[PDB]
Amino acid sequence: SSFSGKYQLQSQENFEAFMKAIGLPEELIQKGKDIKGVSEIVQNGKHFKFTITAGSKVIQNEFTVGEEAEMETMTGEKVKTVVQLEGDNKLVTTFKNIKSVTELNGDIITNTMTLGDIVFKRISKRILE
Amino acid sequence: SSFSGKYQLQSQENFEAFMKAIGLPEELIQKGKDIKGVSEIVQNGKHFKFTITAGSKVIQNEFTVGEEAEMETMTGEKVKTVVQLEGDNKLVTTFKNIKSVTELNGDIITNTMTLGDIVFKRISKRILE
Ligand SMILES: CCCCCCCCCCCCCCCC(=O)O
Ligand SMILES: CCCCCCCCCCCCCCCC(=O)O
Repeated sequence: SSFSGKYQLQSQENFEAFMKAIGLPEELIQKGKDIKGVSEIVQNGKHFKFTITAGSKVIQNEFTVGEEAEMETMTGEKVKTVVQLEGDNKLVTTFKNIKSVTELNGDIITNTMTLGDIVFKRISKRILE
Repeated sequence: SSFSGKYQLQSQENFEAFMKAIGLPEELIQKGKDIKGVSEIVQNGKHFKFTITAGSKVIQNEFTVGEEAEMETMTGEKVKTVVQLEGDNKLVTTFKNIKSVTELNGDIITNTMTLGDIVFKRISKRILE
């Protein structure tokens, strides 16, 4: 129903493989690969504010689903894309050659990003406040 | 007694002036000044693990009070210093020309970093799980 919350990374798969494929330096990959931080989502209807802890970087993006928005990626590149809400619990977008699916089930968010044959998956749990 | 917990930044003073003084790139100052992230402390006796969200960077440091430690600073430089316990609720250290005081008051942490005539203050609040 609502994505709002603070989410603690629990586990992830193919962080190093994904970050290498998009061109992150090995130095940043090694620094960030073991960080299990907290991301925050604030949802207000179709409007979302994301404060994402991804490795050693914090990225803060904002968008209304269905509207074109400029979003900062891991590389620092700002891409223009549209994020759609599928049902009430799935955010889906494409940018460059990446497909991204953010799915909320109960208190668990599963983020799946697909680049070629690499499936980068993050599983995070809502902090119960 | 224990610093352990996750803390969300509530307010801060003189971020830009302090970051300019230590030489952070202007582009990182502008993107980081408005981020209100979550920092995590894990304390085991005199041993501390810090996962700090500062602006758009995540910094992970470990140390034992009273022992010389190698710590990463906001610029990425590693410094060697000793962190002391003042009382039971203050961590105090000096490195280069900076004095840092981390004070725990119930659910509030206040971090004060003095560089010459600039006092960079951060106030954070424990996330109640
Ligand atoms: C699409 C713009 C953001 C690009 C950053 C990609 C790195 C992973 C993003 C996953 C965040 C999705 C929200 C769930 C919480 C989390 O996994 O931190
Ligand atoms: C000693 C240098 C550590 C890294 C420098 C980053 C600058 C901000 C450090 C403040 C962290 C103090 C921990 C309390 C929680 C917080 O304020 O995030």
